[PDB]
Amino acid sequence: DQLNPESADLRALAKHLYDSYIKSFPLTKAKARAILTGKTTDKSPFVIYDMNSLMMGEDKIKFKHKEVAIRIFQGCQFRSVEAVQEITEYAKSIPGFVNLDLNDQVTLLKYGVHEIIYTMLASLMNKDGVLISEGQGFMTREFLKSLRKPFGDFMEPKFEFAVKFNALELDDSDLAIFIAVIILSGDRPGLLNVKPIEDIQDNLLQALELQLKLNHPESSQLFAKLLQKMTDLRQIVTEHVQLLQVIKKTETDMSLHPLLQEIYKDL
Ligand SMILES: CCO[C@@H](Cc1ccc(OCCn2c(C)ccc2-c2ccc(SC)cc2)cc1)C(=O)O
Repeated sequence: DQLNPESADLRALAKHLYDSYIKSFPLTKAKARAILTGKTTDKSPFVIYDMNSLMMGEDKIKFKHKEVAIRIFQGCQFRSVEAVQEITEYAKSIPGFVNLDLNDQVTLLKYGVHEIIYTMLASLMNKDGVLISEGQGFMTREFLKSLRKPFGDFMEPKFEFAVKFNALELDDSDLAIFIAVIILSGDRPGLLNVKPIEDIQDNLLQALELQLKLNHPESSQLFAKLLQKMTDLRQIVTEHVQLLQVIKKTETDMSLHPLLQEIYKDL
């Protein structure tokens, strides 16, 4: 750790990513945690904890998307497609990203967006449930587990991931760099020019390590633990696609949103 022009550049990169992240993502972790504790001055979210409150909340909240379990399943797909858009806008602000070959930009987003979705879902989760509709609702973990087979399973691994990930106590300034690192992964299948991606990622990794050393004086293991989480996330994505296939095997009339079908196609 020294104050030299390289470290000043790395702090400027971290600040740029934070400022962009705040612009691209409506509900930050900082705001989400204030809502979850009730410390916000905003109105409380509507809590969905059973079938009755699900129906009352659908009448209260403007959801942009059958029976209950299918409606929730579809609402998650619609949120996912929205999130793809937000993450794409964020990726355009990562220095160097839009100068990569446009096919590599697309490949990096295809293989990275779900890892980012699950990372940022953790910001909205506690032990009891998840904030939905940019904080207007809160849907409980046990209500999700109560949905009829084969729909009662798919959020559980995401809550399990979140409980452990949230224990690391990252803030938005940390997360903005972490999710840039994930997007700039040079080992995604089918990339045309790996070296320029790795060069960007190495710089982001340096910015992340410096940020974590400055921002978390009471951990020295945090960077290594975050590299571990990046591997965990790929397992969560794969397991989710497998879950979706199982659902399709028995609910053959289910269909994924066409954009998710393309992302999952060669995945
Ligand atoms: C099954 C598809 O899974 C997806 C991956 C996936 C899984 C869960 C998920 O939570 C989203 C929960 N949320 C948020 C954070 C805002 C609005 C909703 C919401 C509001 C209302 C409802 S229904 C009243 C549902 C959701 C987002 C993406 C994929 O494979 O791309």
